[PDB]
Amino acid sequence: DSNDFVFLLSTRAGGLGINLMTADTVVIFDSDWNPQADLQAMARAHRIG
DNA sequence: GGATGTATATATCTGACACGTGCCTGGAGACTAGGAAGTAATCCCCTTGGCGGTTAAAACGCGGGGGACAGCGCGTACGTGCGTTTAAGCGGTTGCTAGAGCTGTCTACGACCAATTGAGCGGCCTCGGCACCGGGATTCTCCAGGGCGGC
Repeated sequence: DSNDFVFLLSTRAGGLGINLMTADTVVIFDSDWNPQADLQAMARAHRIG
């Protein structure tokens, strides 16, 4: 029953344990030097199931 | 009618300008060597913007009492003024010596350059001491047998 539409992150925060199941689109506003940080950022929403 | 106040003219004093001279120090011209600017490479420290977790320091609030400050009294010690003394200030004597300045001579001492080598910096191997692991000696807790009591 969430009225939230957009969820903002700093890219390197939260660790690997953030579940962001309900979201669908990921906007990388600023790219990282390390591509694994952006891969983890995309995998916040691209989880199993 | 006599003497006093005031204006203009002339001689003298004094700071400033220019002339003269020495001399010595700064400027002009030429040559040379090296100090510093520039270049390339390598490596380590600093910058900016973040994240995560610990934790002790910082912040905030509140009660209370110690200390800052104000007021008052008092007595003493310092200011003030005057008369007296005294020593500072100035001018002066009289010689000798210290010291600045200048000139002159010379000699020992320090700059400079080439060759050498031995003391300073870095790494490597070893010892002194501290620590990890295995074995022997000493002391503590426990399980079972013997004897006694009850129905």
